[PDB]
Amino acid sequence: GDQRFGDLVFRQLAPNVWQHTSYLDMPGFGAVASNGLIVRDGGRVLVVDTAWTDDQTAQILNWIKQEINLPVALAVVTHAHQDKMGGMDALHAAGIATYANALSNQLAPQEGMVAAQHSLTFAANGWVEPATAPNFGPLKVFYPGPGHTSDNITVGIDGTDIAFGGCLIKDSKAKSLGNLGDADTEHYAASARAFGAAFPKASMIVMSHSAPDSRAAITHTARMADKLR
Ligand SMILES: C[C@H](CSSC[C@@H](C)C(=O)N1CCc2ccccc2[C@@H]1C(=O)O)C(=O)N1CCc2ccccc2[C@H]1C(=O)O
Ligand SMILES: [O-]
Ligand SMILES: [Zn+2]
Ligand SMILES: [Zn+2]
Repeated sequence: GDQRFGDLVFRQLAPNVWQHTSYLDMPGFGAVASNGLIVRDGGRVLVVDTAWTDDQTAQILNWIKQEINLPVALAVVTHAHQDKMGGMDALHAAGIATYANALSNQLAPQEGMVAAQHSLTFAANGWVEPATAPNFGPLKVFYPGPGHTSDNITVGIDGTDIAFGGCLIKDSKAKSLGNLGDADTEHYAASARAFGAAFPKASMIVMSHSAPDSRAAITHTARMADKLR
């Protein structure tokens, strides 16, 4: 089940895959959970998303050292907001190579984030340009179009039934999407559907602010995003 490690929660999702969860008390919004992923690829570990803070992200690295005890070869972060990139400095202090969408790196300063060290770029069809994502192992990175933000990216894990939608995807019982100022209202619905089509066989949809869900999370997020266009 859930594994409490200090103020963080870790949950094994598949043999080589764990979800990390961290919390931030946001005035006016309560204590908000954010989820990312940890993947073991042979003798190395790959991280998807930081925690909200540097201190929490250092604790993720501490958990990895205790439960896996292999080097963290790289981290990929899925857009320039605090839940996904708030802990970049902790990754850099630990010597970990970091990757984000070029657009996330461009937006990072004005969003109050530290940029990743390397920039991913994407083909017109959304798949990462392979030269920009060297040694990514099973991580299959896809840009579905603007939605939750202009720069949001998504990640499939080869050899598993898991795809990670980040903050683009909400769960199948979610009530709304909100009126968030960074969202692309014109394109959000198509981007959600493009994520589902990019990972057509993934049956476990992992996301930033809900527990893992079936593919109904995609249909429901899209079906909900329709009523904004
Ligand atoms: C200063 C703080 C940073 S929070 S990360 C960027 C947010 C704008 C955002 O996109 N959120 C926030 C968290 C969240 C919680 C539940 C559903 C959806 C979200 C969404 C996301 O990551 O998908 C900040 O900007 N805010 C604080 C908290 C918060 C909570 C919920 C909605 C908006 C916000 C945001 C604010 O509008 O002040
Ligand atoms: O976010
Ligand atoms: Zn966001
Ligand atoms: Zn989020």
